[PDB]
Amino acid sequence: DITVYNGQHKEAATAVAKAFEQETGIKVTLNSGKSEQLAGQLKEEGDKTPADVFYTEQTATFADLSEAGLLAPISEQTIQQTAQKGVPLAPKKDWIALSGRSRVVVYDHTKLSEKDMEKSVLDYATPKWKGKIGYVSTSGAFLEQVVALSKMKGDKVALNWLKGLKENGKLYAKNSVALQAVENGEVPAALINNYYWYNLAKEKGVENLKSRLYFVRHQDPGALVSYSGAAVLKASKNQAEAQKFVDFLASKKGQEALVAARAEYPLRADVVSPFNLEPYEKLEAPVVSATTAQDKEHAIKLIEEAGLK
Repeated sequence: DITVYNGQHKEAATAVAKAFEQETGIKVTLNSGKSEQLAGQLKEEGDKTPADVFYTEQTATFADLSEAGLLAPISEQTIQQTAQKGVPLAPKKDWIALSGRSRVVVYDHTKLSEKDMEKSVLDYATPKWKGKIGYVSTSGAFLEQVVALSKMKGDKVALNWLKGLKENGKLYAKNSVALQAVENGEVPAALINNYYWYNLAKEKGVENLKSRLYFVRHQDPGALVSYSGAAVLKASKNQAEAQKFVDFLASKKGQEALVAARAEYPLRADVVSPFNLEPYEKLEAPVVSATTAQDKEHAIKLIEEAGLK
């Protein structure tokens, strides 16, 4: 039996855990919490941790653990299973990316069409969109978006974009509330993450939604994909089983379990999501370095500068 420090959505974690048991008979115990916290805890615990595996919604959390020397190597064959172009690879082969979540532009198709959409996420923060583009400043993925902007285009640009949002956009407290606002016709477009819409579409059927999604693509900063992944603790005293779970997560069957439970993009290229997501490769996601603590700190400041929050 193994213990998984889980920083991923409970349903996602539950679904893969169950499916693993069903296939192997090995029982999975989940310890759920926030990725950063768990990451902190693993460092503190060190060689004395109870965890065998760390399963997280953000692969960036692994850089630290890797450098601290806390992670075990994983099979190159397994790593290969999800190594599509643009997918981040652990330089030390001690973690693996499994699935992704994407920024998207959701819009009321009864009011806008694809011809009204912009070529870059940058263009939504302009006077053409005054009072017509919803955003969520307190969202974790918004912050990632800001990091990516600075990284890709510079702080000036990043800062200018936030400024444009303050002046022209409509602030919503949550992604779910922004999506509703679009659906209720309060605002015609919103910057959110893919999965909320896919969920709604499942629940209610596309035919009954006013909203549609628009993917910027072209390696635009607004085409940002955030990656989920896993790693085996070098302190694990249950290597074989722990490795087996990681291998399972990258297999067709583990990828199939995950996708049915959460609208994330599978990284294997032979798995089809039931939420009707497009293939990963069609997203044309930019390649951006992992976000660090300092990156986050830096983004918060820009946010602050712009009078946001």
